[PDB]
Amino acid sequence: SPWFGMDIGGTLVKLSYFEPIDITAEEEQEEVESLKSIRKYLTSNVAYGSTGIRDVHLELKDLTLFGRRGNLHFIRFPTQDLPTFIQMGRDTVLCATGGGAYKFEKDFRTIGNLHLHKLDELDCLVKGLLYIDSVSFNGQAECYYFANASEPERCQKMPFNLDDPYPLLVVNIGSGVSILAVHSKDNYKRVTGTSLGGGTFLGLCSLLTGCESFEEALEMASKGDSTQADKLVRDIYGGDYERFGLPGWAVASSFGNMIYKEKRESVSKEDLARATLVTITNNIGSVARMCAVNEKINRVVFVGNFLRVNTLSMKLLAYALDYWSKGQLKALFLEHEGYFGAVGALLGLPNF
Amino acid sequence: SPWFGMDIGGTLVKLSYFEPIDITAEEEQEEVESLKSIRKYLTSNVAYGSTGIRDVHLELKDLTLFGRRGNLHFIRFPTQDLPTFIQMGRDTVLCATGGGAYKFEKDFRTIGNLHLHKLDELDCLVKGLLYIDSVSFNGQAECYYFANASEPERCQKMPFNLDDPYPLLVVNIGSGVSILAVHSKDNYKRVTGTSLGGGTFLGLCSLLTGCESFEEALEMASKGDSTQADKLVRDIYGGDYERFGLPGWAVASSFGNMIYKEKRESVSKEDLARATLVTITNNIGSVARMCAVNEKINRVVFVGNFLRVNTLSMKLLAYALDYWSKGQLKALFLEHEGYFGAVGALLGLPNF
Ligand SMILES: Nc1ncnc2c1ncn2[C@@H]1O[C@H](COP(=O)(O)OP(=O)(O)NP(=O)(O)O)[C@@H](O)[C@H]1O
Ligand SMILES: Nc1ncnc2c1ncn2[C@@H]1O[C@H](COP(=O)(O)OP(=O)(O)NP(=O)(O)O)[C@@H](O)[C@H]1O
Ligand SMILES: CCS(=O)(=O)Nc1ccc(CC(=O)N2CCN(c3ccc(Cl)nn3)CC2)cc1F
Ligand SMILES: CCS(=O)(=O)Nc1ccc(CC(=O)N2CCN(c3ccc(Cl)nn3)CC2)cc1F
Ligand SMILES: [Cl-]
Ligand SMILES: [Cl-]
Ligand SMILES: [Mg+2]
Ligand SMILES: [Mg+2]
Repeated sequence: SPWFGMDIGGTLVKLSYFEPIDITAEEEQEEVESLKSIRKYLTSNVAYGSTGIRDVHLELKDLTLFGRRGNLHFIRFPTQDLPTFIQMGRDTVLCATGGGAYKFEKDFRTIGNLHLHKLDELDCLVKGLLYIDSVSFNGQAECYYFANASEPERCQKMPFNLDDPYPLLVVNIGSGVSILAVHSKDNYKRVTGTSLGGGTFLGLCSLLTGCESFEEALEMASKGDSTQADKLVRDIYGGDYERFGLPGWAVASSFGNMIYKEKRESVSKEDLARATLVTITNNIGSVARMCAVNEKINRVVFVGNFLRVNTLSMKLLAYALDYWSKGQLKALFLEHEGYFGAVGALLGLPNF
Repeated sequence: SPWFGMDIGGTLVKLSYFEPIDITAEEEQEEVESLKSIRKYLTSNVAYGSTGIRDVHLELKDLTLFGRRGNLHFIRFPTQDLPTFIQMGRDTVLCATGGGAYKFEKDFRTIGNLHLHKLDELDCLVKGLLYIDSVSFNGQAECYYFANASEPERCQKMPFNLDDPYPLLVVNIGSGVSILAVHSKDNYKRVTGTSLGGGTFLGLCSLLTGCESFEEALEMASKGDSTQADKLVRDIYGGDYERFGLPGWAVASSFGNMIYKEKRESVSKEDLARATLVTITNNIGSVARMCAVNEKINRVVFVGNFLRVNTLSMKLLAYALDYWSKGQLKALFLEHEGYFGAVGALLGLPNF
């Protein structure tokens, strides 16, 4: 039986797979042809079907897991295509997490004698996060931040040490947002969440701009000017609102300039894409800061696939957190930001 | 000189006017014809020009202000039409607040010998709020709440006593949102704010539905089904997420179902209007609860014109606050919710 870990979310399925590379000549003969055909299929291809992708750059190599040396692979595909995934498998213990582990439980059991063990999506998130940072990213730091995030000529990616990670505020930006307070490896809680997450960005951008992919929405946003749609403090006061420390460039009302018909007719789709990104990202950063001040935690780490290949939101979260906290809070990011639930599920295999 | 109080916001201008009704026969002769023509113009009409409206139902009668008995009137018009207002006035001390008091200061001074005194929009908000509740709404309570807000067959408007209003969390929903912690009549602070306010609802709804007025957007929203656009917890888990107390009906991702092309093509404009309202209202309620728990305040009052003739957002704020706080927080509302800044400005007249 292959060693899998699966996080079936509302939007994407994340899969962690451990490829053994210490296979002996005796183990290779005892390897069932269906087991060997799966390993060759997953290691010989980087695209699976029309929608499966292996993030090769994130692969952890020569990892010692469960007493075996092997490579840890990271694979993703849309939850919409899970029926295809299950149908291929109908032609083994699966530790599955996320909402889809419960919603599609009966569908997984159509696979003969498959044992499905459901694990909680936030248990696996914490366990997977702490594990990846503990084994490092092939010798490099798993955690990083943007140094001098307020100065763009100095803003640069720098490693960050999490050798004692407690306390920690984890902001999981998926379809929605979950915010966790991690006080210990066995003591964490979900402080709150918001429904304004990555699905809101992709959903609104599809309605406003007709974009057909997450990557295309980011590409439109990078070319836009969000101030064409948002109403700023300087649009209301003529400048800064100095009494309450609000700079003139601060957004007073997201999409607030779209109450005027003349501005709706001159705004571009790139502007609306950028305004959607800024609106979602700013709100997430503000909620994270409020929870951090309440939980008395100064280290806030952002995970989830909304930040995948999304440097604009990361730098915006970095600048916003630092500016509005007066330097008291730090925005942290992880190289395997979308796969920690799938890793945590895989780590539950010995417990079964 | 007539007694005015003006709050020039990012979207609407709010005007409070004190009509003396204890005018003596001697004072009537000494009344300049321009002063008398203004009083007759404002008291004989409920619509001013094409965009001015007098909220007659909110008028306070037989109010003793500055040693005089009179009626307190409440008038509003779009900030976009302030040039018309100023031009009419060019054919008197004005206490003005809001962002427009600074942005349009030079425009007000085109009126001959007019003395403009700028006051802060949150000082006037606190002073105006405490004053109106202290003099009552013509004998009725200015403050009210929705009793049994979790049971729709029992949800009903009920008066609420604010005879000692401290501490108090004020949520000002205008173009954006400001959240204030009122510890005393001379001790209050702005804890935070969010750019997802009434301008976001009106701006997004105009882009998504082509609505041409705030009232038309509310009318579309009352006919829609927000679950056609939002992705729910039950869409991700197949039911409740019982481990973290998330019911199946809770919104997991606002507009999250709009990532699918087939659902974007079947959604109606009323559904998108309703989803925009629910999205803005839920986020405001969640931020209010987070600030209330942090500030250790259990009374949260919502003001601003986003809730004007908007019973859907009020009841949603009432149910959401009560449900997510497990009964610890109370959503409060005020009959003069949009005019407290204009009243507070008027009350600064003796200080000049
Ligand atoms: N290829 C992609 N397809 C769709 N969304 C993507 C893609 N790449 C990045 N994203 C973004 O990442 C978000 C989904 O992130 P993810 O962490 O996988 O959440 P999820 O687990 O699927 N949803 P949830 O059930 O709430 O956990 C999407 O809403 C997008 O904003
Ligand atoms: N007739 C209307 N026209 C426009 N908006 C309205 C109207 N009636 C209610 N509203 C809502 O009320 C909001 C404006 O409320 P308001 O409290 O007057 O804010 P503001 O002071 O003008 N903006 P701000 O500068 O941030 O204070 C609008 O964004 C709408 O959502
Ligand atoms: C968790 C994994 S998931 O798959 O189910 N996704 C998912 C689901 C829900 C949410 C939102 C959430 O947590 N909410 C609780 C707090 N809330 C409010 C609202 C009003 C008020 Cl006054 N107070 N609180 C908003 C809703 C985010 C998610 F990312
Ligand atoms: C005040 C009267 S106004 O006319 O100027 N209107 C007005 C103006 C601005 C705002 C928004 C606001 O207060 N913000 C400060 C807090 N913030 C963040 C963002 C990211 C992070 Cl990480 N942390 N905090 C978001 C912006 C609301 C308004 F209603
Ligand atoms: Cl199980
Ligand atoms: Cl002045
Ligand atoms: Mg997830
Ligand atoms: Mg205002």
